[PDB]
Amino acid sequence: SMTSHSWLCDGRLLCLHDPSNKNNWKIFRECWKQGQPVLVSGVHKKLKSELWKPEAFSQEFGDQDVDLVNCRNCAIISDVKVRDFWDGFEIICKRLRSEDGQPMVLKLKDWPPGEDFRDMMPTRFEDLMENLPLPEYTKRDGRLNLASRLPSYFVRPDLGPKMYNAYGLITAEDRRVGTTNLHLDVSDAVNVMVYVGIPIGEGAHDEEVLKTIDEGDADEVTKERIHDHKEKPGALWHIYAAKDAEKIRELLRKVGEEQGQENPPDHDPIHDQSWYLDQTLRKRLYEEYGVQGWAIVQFLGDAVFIPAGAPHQVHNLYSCIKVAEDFVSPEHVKHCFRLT
Ligand SMILES: CCOC(=O)Cc1ccncc1
Ligand SMILES: [Cl-]
Ligand SMILES: [Cl-]
Ligand SMILES: [Cl-]
Ligand SMILES: [Cl-]
Ligand SMILES: [Mn+2]
Repeated sequence: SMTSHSWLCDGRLLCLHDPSNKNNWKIFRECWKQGQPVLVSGVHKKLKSELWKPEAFSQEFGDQDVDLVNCRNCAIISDVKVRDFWDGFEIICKRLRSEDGQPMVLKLKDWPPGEDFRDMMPTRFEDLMENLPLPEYTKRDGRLNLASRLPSYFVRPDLGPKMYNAYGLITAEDRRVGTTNLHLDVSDAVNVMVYVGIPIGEGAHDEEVLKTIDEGDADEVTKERIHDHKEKPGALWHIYAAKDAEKIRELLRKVGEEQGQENPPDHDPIHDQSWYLDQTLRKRLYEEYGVQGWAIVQFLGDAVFIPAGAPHQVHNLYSCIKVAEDFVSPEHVKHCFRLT
């Protein structure tokens, strides 16, 4: 039977089932006020699927100059063509190779650049903005989005949306690496999975994906979406409540010291965006500091709602195209205020 919602993370995470249900706000706002993330499934079924394919981006934009990042060592690949990224997205035999002769796991940096998404891609902009869930919160002019309404005493988000394009991590060693390291954002955001690319040539990398989800602390109900419904898993997230950010900084200062980093006692390891919490670090955070997070697997068409101030990290399981919009809900406006 169709139902309005269900729960993940053993009851701790709301999952809304119909992205365009006009009554979603009634269920959403109780969980959101408590500082929880929220998942909304099914957004892919609302979009024009031909606008969100890797081959389209390569054909239309391939001659643009860009920088890439090597996810394994954070090295910058400077001034290459955007087609050099897109043509290796799924076909492993086309990827740029490291000195060791292995295909690299790459992230496309700052593309489209700054605020240029709407000017560069007007049809994609319209397709995304008209199908975002919780539109009173997420649309630029929604009634519960304060972004356009606040004075300079508040940090205002840039005009969006922003795209996050990166290959999947592959090996046992890659399990300890981020696509994106732990950080936080002073505005709320909604992040939509618009495409998942499951590669070929090295096609059988499915068993290491199960061990990553299992060791990532994914709940038993999340594991059923793979084995029973055959949905495409894109990325593993860890999100932490905004109230736990300082305890996380204390853990990362202690580990920085143990590893022989030489850091002033007040430096900010979350703002530095230099850490990925692997299985060892997530267990130490729980045991030593009493902090529990949310382990979320984002499938094709899932929208992840990230509360302002909440630390989060992302580990792509397969190649992903994600598009995110920032907003300022009244529930979390304190996080962007510039005083006390
Ligand atoms: C969108 C998921 O893909 C990422 O790169 C992670 C990302 C998500 C949230 N904040 C920054 C980056
Ligand atoms: Cl809060
Ligand atoms: Cl477009
Ligand atoms: Cl709404
Ligand atoms: Cl990062
Ligand atoms: Mn973020």
